Amino acid sequence: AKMAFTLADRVTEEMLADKAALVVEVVEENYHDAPIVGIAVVNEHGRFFLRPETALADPQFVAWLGDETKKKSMFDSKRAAVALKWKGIELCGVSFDLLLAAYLLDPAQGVDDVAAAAKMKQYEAVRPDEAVYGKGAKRAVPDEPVLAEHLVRKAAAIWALERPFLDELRRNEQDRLLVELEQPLSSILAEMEFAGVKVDTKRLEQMGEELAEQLRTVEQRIYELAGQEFNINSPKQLGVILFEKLQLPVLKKSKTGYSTSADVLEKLAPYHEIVENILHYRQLGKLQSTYIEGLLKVVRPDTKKVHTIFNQALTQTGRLSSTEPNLQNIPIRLEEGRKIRQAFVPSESDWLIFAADYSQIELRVLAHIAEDDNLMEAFRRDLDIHTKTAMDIFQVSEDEVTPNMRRQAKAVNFGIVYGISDYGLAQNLNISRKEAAEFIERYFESFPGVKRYMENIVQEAKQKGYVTTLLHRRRYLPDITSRNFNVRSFAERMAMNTPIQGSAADIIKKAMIDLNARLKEERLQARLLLQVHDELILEAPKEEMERLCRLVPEVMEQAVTLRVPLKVDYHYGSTWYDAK
DNA sequence: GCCTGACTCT
DNA sequence: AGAGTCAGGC
Ligand SMILES: OC[C@H]1O[C@@](CO)(O[C@H]2O[C@H](CO)[C@@H](O)[C@H](O)[C@H]2O)[C@@H](O)[C@@H]1O
Ligand SMILES: [Mg+2]
Repeated sequence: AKMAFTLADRVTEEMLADKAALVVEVVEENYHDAPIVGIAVVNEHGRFFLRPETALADPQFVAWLGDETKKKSMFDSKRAAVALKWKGIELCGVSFDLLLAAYLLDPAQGVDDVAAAAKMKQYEAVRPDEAVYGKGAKRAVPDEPVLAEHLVRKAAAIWALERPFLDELRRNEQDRLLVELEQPLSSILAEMEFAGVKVDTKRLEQMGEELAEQLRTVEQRIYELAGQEFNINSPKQLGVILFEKLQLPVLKKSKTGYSTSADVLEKLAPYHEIVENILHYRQLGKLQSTYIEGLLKVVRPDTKKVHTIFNQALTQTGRLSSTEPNLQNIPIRLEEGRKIRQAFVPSESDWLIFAADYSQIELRVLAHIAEDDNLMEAFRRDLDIHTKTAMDIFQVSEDEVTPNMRRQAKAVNFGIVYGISDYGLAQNLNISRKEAAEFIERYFESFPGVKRYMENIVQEAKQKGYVTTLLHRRRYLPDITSRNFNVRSFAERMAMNTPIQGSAADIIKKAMIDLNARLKEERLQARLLLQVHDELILEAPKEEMERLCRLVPEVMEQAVTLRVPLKVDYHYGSTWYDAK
């Protein structure tokens, strides 16, 4: 059965109505500078398919695309907006994005095409993209009649589905979350991705060469100490060398044999010199394969920029993710790895990189939502939260907090945030379950409000079926009623963690929106380049630094008002590395 | 081609 | 707790 539509060869006025479902199809997973393979419009006057070489060269269609008062309903408008930016065309007036609507209604559905969103409301008159385009090697744009019918069915689905999605969003009290947060954020992310980040490829290559030399040296030491050559990057081959040839103790096994995970290796270190060398080899090898070679693979040779894609409709807690490359996991913890950041530079001469980050946003959020008196007071005094947590758990003065005590209190703070469990904490601090339970017990004695919150949120998740964040993002937790201890326990941790991690995600998203508006009002040339969960990275003329130093922290700090202050630290420099 | 297990980040 | 990428290997 084949849906009726006009296969148009020229644009007409009735295609330019002030309300329409719009499909601007980009089949390449990475949409940066990618082809647009077809366009479909469904509105009051009918259903239309347009070839892109026709539509995009029509002045009236382009004018309609960029006219803010002509409203469009779409799926994944950021994909279209970005593909259109590369062609020098502005997309405006997108008042409804079905991908973002589906994501807000239930992030666990993993909706990634119109068909999956449609299935949520018993609408099935549209094919999954994978059925049409195929998968992997055999992936391909089909012939025009098939392609056209597909885009029109997607448009028609968007047209039919807008009202029930908005209606449910409204009952969820998530209508503003879509309209005033996620959709405006989607435009901001499109600009960030399109702007891209400049890479000093010569610097990267130099680092690659030094790395290659050190890798060879560690590699040869490894063969020396094992008394033979083998594939160090083969967990199978390595396990044989470690646990059979060298007789190292077996403390952990994988599902598939011996575990050679990094924490297993740390413990083995005192037995044989080879172990530290393997850890080092693996550190350097990760830098080499992923942050030199992999990174250089995705730099555009023409502009020396990388253009990540932020997935805004993926994570279960409302964070963004980043791909091709992932710019949210660039090394920082170890100095040799952190040097990778010297290769990320401003895109114009006499510009600098500026980075601002919230300090302890998750614990500040927890203090607000739990209304824990002790925790709120700690932030009101702007104390070192880890030292203060140690003072309370160990019942000592600040003077008596040793480094090991602070380290352990820090670890409990992590656990408390992730949904605390004696097992997870024990694993982390290399201690017994009974020991870990005493820590948690001491914690809850010092922060009774936090304990009440943990109990109350788990009950609420049971009662309601979901938990929510500050700005009404929602996560359903059906395993919270499971009679399987481990399944139920995962869900209980999720109930505890999600309002924390998710409310922190909400706050920085709102900061981003506020920041973008302030930058425009101030006519600054500064631009957002990246978000890394609790931090924003910008580039700007060196002449705007002093202004950004006052502006960016204030905007981020005032994004929401909590029972405790938000605090933002900031730095700038000639490279991302230097913005520290 | 998918999987596993290893690594990277907040 | 939440993510993404890579080499080895089936
Ligand atoms: O365009 C991003 C948007 O598309 C989806 C599918 O609807 O993901 C596709 O694009 C991502 C970016 O290239 C890929 O990582 C992903 O594999 C691909 O299916 C959504 O998940 C995402 O929000
Ligand atoms: Mg921070």
